[PDB]
Amino acid sequence: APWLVPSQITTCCGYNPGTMCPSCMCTNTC
Ligand SMILES: *[C@H]1O[C@H](CO[C@H]2O[C@H](CO)[C@@H](O[C@@H]3O[C@@H](CO)[C@@H](O)[C@@H](O)[C@@H]3O)[C@H](O)[C@H]2NC(C)=O)[C@H](O)[C@H](O[C@@H]2O[C@H](CO)[C@H](O)[C@H](O)[C@H]2O[C@@H]2O[C@@H](CO)[C@@H](O)[C@@H](O)[C@@H]2O)[C@H]1NC(C)=O
Repeated sequence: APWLVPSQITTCCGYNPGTMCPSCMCTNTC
């Protein structure tokens, strides 16, 4: 089943593609 993946968008730390999060909130690296 073909999934429509997002574009060059970031996920919120690996969550849904509609949610975005910076690295500082994901791996605390900032
Ligand atoms: C963005 O791209 C998503 C899939 O992208 C992958 O493939 C493309 C090209 O094959 C890669 O590069 C993308 O395209 C190039 C040139 O066209 C550049 O613009 C890059 O910046 C761009 O990222 C891309 O990197 C690949 N991704 C990965 C992870 O490898 C989708 O096609 C996305 O489309 C949206 O998807 C969501 C759910 O995933 C919904 O289905 C949206 O409805 C859908 O787009 C909607 O329609 C669009 C055109 O009709 C547009 O109006 C959009 O705003 C709507 O939300 C796609 N999104 C956009 C904005 O292009």
